[PDB]
Amino acid sequence: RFLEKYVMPVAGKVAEQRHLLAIRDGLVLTMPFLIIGSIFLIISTLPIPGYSEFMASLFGKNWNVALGYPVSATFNIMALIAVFGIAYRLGEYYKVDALASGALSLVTFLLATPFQVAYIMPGTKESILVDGVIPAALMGSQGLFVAMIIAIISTEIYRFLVQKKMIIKMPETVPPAVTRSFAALIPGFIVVTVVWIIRLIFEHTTFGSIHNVVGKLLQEPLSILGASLWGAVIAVILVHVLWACGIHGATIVGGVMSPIWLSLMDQNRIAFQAGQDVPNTITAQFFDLWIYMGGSGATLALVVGMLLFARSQQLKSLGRLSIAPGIFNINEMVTFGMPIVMNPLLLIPFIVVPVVLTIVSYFAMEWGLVARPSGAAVTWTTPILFSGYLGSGGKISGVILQLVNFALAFVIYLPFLKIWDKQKIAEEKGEA
Amino acid sequence: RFLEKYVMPVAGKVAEQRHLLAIRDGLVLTMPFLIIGSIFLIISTLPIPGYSEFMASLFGKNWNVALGYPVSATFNIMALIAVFGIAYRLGEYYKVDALASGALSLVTFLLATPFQVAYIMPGTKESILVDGVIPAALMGSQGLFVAMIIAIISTEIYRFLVQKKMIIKMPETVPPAVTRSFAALIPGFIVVTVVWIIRLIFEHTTFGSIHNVVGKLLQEPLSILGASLWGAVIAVILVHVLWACGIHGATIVGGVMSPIWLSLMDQNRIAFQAGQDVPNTITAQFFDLWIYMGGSGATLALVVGMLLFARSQQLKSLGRLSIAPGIFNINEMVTFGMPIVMNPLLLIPFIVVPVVLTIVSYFAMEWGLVARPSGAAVTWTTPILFSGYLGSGGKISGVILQLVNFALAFVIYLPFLKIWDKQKIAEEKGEA
Ligand SMILES: CC(=O)N[C@@H]1[C@@H](O)[C@H](O[C@@H]2O[C@H](CO)[C@@H](O)[C@H](O)[C@H]2NC(C)=O)[C@@H](CO)O[C@H]1O
Ligand SMILES: CC(=O)N[C@@H]1[C@@H](O)[C@H](O[C@@H]2O[C@H](CO)[C@@H](O)[C@H](O)[C@H]2NC(C)=O)[C@@H](CO)O[C@H]1O
Ligand SMILES: OC[C@H]1O[C@H](O[C@H]2[C@H](O)[C@@H](O)[C@@H](O)O[C@@H]2CO)[C@H](O)[C@@H](O)[C@@H]1O
Ligand SMILES: OC[C@H]1O[C@H](O[C@H]2[C@H](O)[C@@H](O)[C@@H](O)O[C@@H]2CO)[C@H](O)[C@@H](O)[C@@H]1O
Repeated sequence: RFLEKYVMPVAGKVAEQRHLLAIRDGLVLTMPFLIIGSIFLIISTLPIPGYSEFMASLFGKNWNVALGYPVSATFNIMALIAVFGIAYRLGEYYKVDALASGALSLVTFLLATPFQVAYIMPGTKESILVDGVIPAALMGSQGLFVAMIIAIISTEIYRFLVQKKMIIKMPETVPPAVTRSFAALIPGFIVVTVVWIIRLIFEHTTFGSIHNVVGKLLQEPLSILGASLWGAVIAVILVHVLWACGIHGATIVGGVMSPIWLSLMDQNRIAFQAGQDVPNTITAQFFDLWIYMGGSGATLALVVGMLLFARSQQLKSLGRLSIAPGIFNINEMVTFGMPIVMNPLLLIPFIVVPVVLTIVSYFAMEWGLVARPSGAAVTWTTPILFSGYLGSGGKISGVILQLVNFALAFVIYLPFLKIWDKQKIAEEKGEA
Repeated sequence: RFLEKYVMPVAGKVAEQRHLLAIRDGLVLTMPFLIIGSIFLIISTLPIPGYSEFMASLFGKNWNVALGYPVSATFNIMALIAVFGIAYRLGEYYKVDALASGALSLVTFLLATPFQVAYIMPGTKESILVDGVIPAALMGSQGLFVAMIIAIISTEIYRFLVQKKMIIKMPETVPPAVTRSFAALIPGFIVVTVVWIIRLIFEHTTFGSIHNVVGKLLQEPLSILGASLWGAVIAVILVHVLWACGIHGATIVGGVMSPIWLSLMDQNRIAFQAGQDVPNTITAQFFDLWIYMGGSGATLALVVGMLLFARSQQLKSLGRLSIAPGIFNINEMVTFGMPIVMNPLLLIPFIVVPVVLTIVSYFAMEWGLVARPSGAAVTWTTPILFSGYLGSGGKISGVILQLVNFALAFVIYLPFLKIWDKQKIAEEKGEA
């Protein structure tokens, strides 16, 4: 409760920031997709004993290429969708035409990235080049850093222009569709012109693209801080001392760091679906499946410790009613019911348990004892045991990491919850 | 005024057809963009004396390449924009999640169009195959004819599932953003599973792909009817007998034809900026710039007449208050304001003059006497003389077709404009 005149005003200014908000929320537009694409991803890469052939007989030899189609349409397009989302949202926000702001930036994005791919002859400084081609790697996870930048730049200029009433003023008699279209025309024009001119500029620098300067000075070195151990710790430690103030750190931090956590995730995904070594430990589903187990503490453990050791009626019930939302990694019932939010005693293991589960989980995967995330974006709401297996692209070395973490949490919480249960049975006999 | 218990019910009912409406209004999203793209096009193609070289001196002998950037981000991205538009609208309609339905149909377009491009060295069956690319020829005009079939089919199925409550029931304490997503997760997944299959089928045919079967069976034949003289005369008649009932005929015919009218305008553009003879006569701007001159039916001519030969006190002040909007090709004040709309005097020239002007241009352009439309989509609101100039890519045989055309209307209207004015002074004196 006490150190809330230090964390909770800053936490409020961040969660209200319109730009991290616009990005954070707009990014949600991708989620159901990155999932749909993972059902196909992990139906074709599932390492079942008589599976690689099982499917071969029925379909054919290349039973595996079809199952790569949806993955193309979702995973290699993340930033395209994400660009609509973000602009559209920052659109709704500024009370401008959202449909417009969110298509303007679809267009703008494309304008920013070149419609051509160049093949080079190895160390010969000569080349051929395919044109009228949207490089489908500049759409994927490696571009949502420019998806942000340009969606935010476009929509921001776009709203400022309608708000400056710089607009085509169509006669009232003309249909309403007509009025809306021509309204946009002038801002729209000016926006593409700016982005265009921005391009031409980097078109004339060392880095030839927009995506390039942005990836060299931003996307790249930040992906580094991201897969850091300090990167995974400081994120997890922020994610929870936000919940502490009753905010949803998971989506708040998640919303800042996901442009990196799914870039890394994606890399792993590409390697995996080609029999290669999986490079990163820190992905999105790293935390989602090996740290955020019950929900936002290792809560699932705490909930089994109420359903097991809770003498009082107050908890024996809270744990009776919150294995379900817990089993699926949803925990509002606990953080807010126990409560854990703003609760001195319980807040201790609530912050500690995830760092201790991050450090552990982290190393297990480096030491190579425990598999890495395959990169299949399995959703944050996946039952603890099926989650670990499927997150390692079908590697049981991941199930044992969870059973391990589960056990670790179940013991760090236990003594803390005993101390609560006892405080609770006290006032439950109206003790004062 | 009597045969309007024959078409008045036919018209009205098509205007409320939910798919032709989704399409009609979805395409309006691509509009302002081609207007924007075209401003760049018609800059870097201006055949003005002492220009092509003047610019080359200031930026480089390679300047035309940059002004082809905005063009690629608009024109070559029609269908990609128009899938969102149609799917959204058609979703807005069914009162479902539009952002969803729209972002879903965009993902479904890209799923149905393959990320390979195949090149071939004639004769030798020698080839090179590029993976990881979106064929920009397919996001352009050549696609919007499947953009429809994919938005419609994808949205139709989508709302169906959502209405049957085939969704994921998330806990009520869980954030509303979390609730909206999984809500979509099942329908969305089923949706792609469908279209995906609809692909794997044609990837087993003489067609090989979706973009192909659709091109051959639908987009190619309907394209030739559209470029036909009848196709530019049944369509222009349809547009005016439809105003003869008070409905926006252009908007109706348009949003039902334009998937063809603006394929022809793209393939006039493909040629134009590669210095070739522009193939088709009939494009979107064939009508807007040479036929629909004042608005509904060379209305500008009939209006001019009122400013010149204004016997009555009313037609004199109607004219005084409708060349302003007439100049810009809006003519509501006239169609509805002196009631051409259901009146059977003014309706005679209202319907004829267009269908005249159409032939007196479809031949003027086949007889090579007048320049075909460059294919720069210049907006229908562009004033008369400049229109014929820019609409031809700077050729003057366009500024003349107008003059002859606007002259020609003036003398099919003048007799009626007189007859009417006659009536209006009588009933304004107190006579008969
Ligand atoms: C759609 C969406 O934004 N999903 C994710 C969040 O819901 C999720 O946070 C988790 O949400 C649950 C309900 O709101 C919470 O009970 C749960 O505690 C919470 N997880 C944490 C660590 O706080 C996270 C998952 O990483 O991010 C969003 O993407
Ligand atoms: C955005 C849009 O739908 N534009 C086009 C129409 O505006 C246009 O019709 C023209 O609109 C004006 C206002 O409603 C009218 O005054 C004018 O008479 C009218 N012209 C005709 C022939 O109806 C047409 C242009 O092709 O179709 C729409 O697409
Ligand atoms: O503190 C040593 C620690 O690591 C061991 O070996 C590791 C090594 O330390 C790492 O550098 C890693 O990258 O490679 C080795 C694993 O293959 C042991 O794995 C471990 O038991 C030991 O405690
Ligand atoms: O009625 C004759 C008409 O055509 C003339 O020559 C045309 C010809 O008719 C067409 O077949 C066309 O394809 O080629 C010619 C056009 O260059 C004249 O051009 C024309 O003046 C005349 O009215």
